[PDB]
Order: sequence, then structure tokens, then C-alpha cells
Amino acid sequence: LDAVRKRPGMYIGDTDDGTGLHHMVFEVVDNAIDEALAGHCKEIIVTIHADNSVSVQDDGRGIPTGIHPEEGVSAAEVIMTVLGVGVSVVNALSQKLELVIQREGKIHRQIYEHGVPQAPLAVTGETEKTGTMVRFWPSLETFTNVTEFEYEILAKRLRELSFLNSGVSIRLRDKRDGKEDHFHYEGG
Amino acid sequence: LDAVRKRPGMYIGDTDDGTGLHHMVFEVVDNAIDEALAGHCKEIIVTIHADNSVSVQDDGRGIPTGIHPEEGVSAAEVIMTVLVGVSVVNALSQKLELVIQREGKIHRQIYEHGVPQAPLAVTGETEKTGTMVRFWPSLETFTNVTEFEYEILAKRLRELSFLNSGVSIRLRDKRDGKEDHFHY
Ligand SMILES: Nc1nc2ccccc2[nH]1
Ligand SMILES: Oc1ccccc1Cl
Ligand SMILES: Oc1ccccc1Cl
Repeated sequence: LDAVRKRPGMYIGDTDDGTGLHHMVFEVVDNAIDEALAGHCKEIIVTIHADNSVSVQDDGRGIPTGIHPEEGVSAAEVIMTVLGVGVSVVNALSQKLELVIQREGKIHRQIYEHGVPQAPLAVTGETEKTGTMVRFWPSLETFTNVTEFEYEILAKRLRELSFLNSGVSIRLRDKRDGKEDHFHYEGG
Repeated sequence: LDAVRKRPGMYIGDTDDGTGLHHMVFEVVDNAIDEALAGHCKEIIVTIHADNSVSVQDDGRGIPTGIHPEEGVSAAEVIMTVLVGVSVVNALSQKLELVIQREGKIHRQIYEHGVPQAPLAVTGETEKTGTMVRFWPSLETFTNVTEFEYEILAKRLRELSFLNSGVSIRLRDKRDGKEDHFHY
């Protein structure tokens, strides 16, 4: 990840005007949609939290959790720490990132700070559901000037995406003012 | 450097009891001595600053500044960013200032958590030669014991002065004005 940290603008875009900031959300959304479109009648939920973090949930299969034979860490950690631009770029430029994977009847949790895992991916409990949740806090050391998520930039993009992803339910939630949208195109 | 950031304790030592914190200084000093023991009447100055940073100055030849043919960046940057070594210290420092005097030129570079902020750059002229590294330990890594104890540094630098007989070692505390000069 040091290549991304050295020149953030090359990977995410302009880190001052707010375009790069919103590309962080859209990069995570692209991966969640990729997963959701591969399943049956899946759903993604994008939530803007009151602390200006954004979470993206899907109810797909979950990011693989088994140990990568070569790397010697969970497949999820390899995806988060090895260099669409990739979710690893979002991880590298986030001061905090929370990963929650529900898979094979088990809840897996891991926390990152500036791309560095604070502990190995850990099975913390049990679940009947499946899916992946990524919540990230953009790094205020990288993202300057424009540091808050505009609802309409996310809402407009998710509406456009809905028509290219048939059968995928897309929900947007703003916990700052309670505003919410539901985009669900069922064509084809 | 992510391997170091992931498990700081395995590279520098215990990051809670003050052991690792002081090892950060000793790692930089090892390189400075190494350098300086390849020459003759060299001196190393270790300074504890009021803002809880430590600087190590030497009057050696200076770390090589030219572009590394394989890596495509300055040889100094390769030393600070590739794998114990000063790269470990760089990785676990929230800020690190590098100043190299070599071949008639002063070179400067700043790092934050091991990430270079710009390329090694010529900032002026000089008759002198040497290397200076000033680092601010990351308080995200180093907990409980965050401030440098003078006597922990003094003890180790004394031991080093006997082993490295030709090298002068000065220790300076800018918080309370305390100082020592170890030379065998
Ligand atoms: N605050 C902060 N910024 C960082 C950048 C890279 C790795 C660790 C870091 N901690
Ligand atoms: O399904 C997910 C969700 C977020 C990031 C990456 C993946 Cl694969
Ligand atoms: O002489 C040197 C060399 C490497 C790191 C620090 C110093 Cl002071």
C-alpha cells in the first residue's frame, strides 16, 4: 500500500475538491454491486453516518475468509492490503476501516487504520445471514478542503447504477438528517 | 513497511513499557556509529528535544543521495523505506526529518509514518559532511511510556563509547539542560 500512500491523487483522484472523497464510496459500491449482481435478489445499503463515515452493506456470499496459502493471512486481508482501483486503495486512504463478513454461519470482524490491520480477521460469533459490510472513515490527513459527504452526489450515482444492475436493491440512508432513497430496477 | 506497522513489537520491542521507545534511538545510533566507524575522528550528537523528538547527528560522509538504479528513487529513500534498520524507526515515527550533507550540497526529506512527503531534494550548499535524522515517535504505536528517559539513553551510549573507541558521543537534553560527553 505504500505506493498509494506516496501519491494518493494517482489512485483515488483529486483529494482537495471532493471528487476523490466520493470516489472512495463509489469504489466500495462497485465491489458490493459486483457481488450483489452475481447473487439472486440481493440488496446493498449505503449509509452516511453522523460522524461522516460511510458504510456499504451487501447480503451476498461474503468476502472469502480462509488463509491465503502464499500470503499467510485471510483472503479478506489480502484483498484489503494488496494493490476499478480496488478496495485496498480505500483502505489505505481511510484513517479507520471496519470490515464485517458473514459467511459459513460465522461473523468475521477486522479493524484497519490507514490500511494497517489492528488484528487478524477473527470469528467473533454466529449468524444465519451472509454478506459483507465495509465502513470507512476517510483520512483527514489525505482528504482536505472538502471532507463531508454530499447526499445528492451519492444519490444521483446510485440511481444511474440501478438501471445497469437489474434485480439489485440499492438503499441510501443519511443518518445526519434522516433522508433515505430506494433504487430498485427490475428490468430484463 | 506494512509488515513493521502490522506488528511493531516484533521489530522494535515492547511498545508499552518504554523498551521499544528507547530502541528507536539505539537503532538510529547504530547506523550513525556504523557510518562513523568507517572513518576516524567522528562525533555523534544525540539530542532529546522539548517536543519529545530525538535527533541523531553525525559528521560522517553522508548517506548516498544518488538515484538507486533498481528502485528509481534516492538511495537514502531506499534505506528509509525498505527492510533491524532505520526503516523500522521511520515506519513507527509519526514524523521523521532527514538532512544529508554530501558532495557540497545539503539534502532534505520529510517522512510521516514512513511515507515520504516529497523526493530527497537539494536545499543549499555546505562545506560540511554528515547525516542528521530527527524522529517523532508515533503515539499511536508507543503507549504508557511515551517520554524519553535521559539515563536509559546515557547508559547505552556509554557502553557504545567503550566499544567504539574512536567515536565521540554527546548526549544533550533540551528539556532540563542536562548533558554528557562519552569518549574513550
Ligand atoms: N496517523 C497515521 N497516518 C498514517 C499513515 C500511514 C500509516 C499509519 C498512519 N497513522
Ligand atoms: O462485497 C464486498 C463489499 C465491499 C467491498 C468488497 C466486497 Cl467484495
Ligand atoms: O549516519 C547515519 C546513517 C543512517 C542513519 C542515520 C545516520 Cl545519523
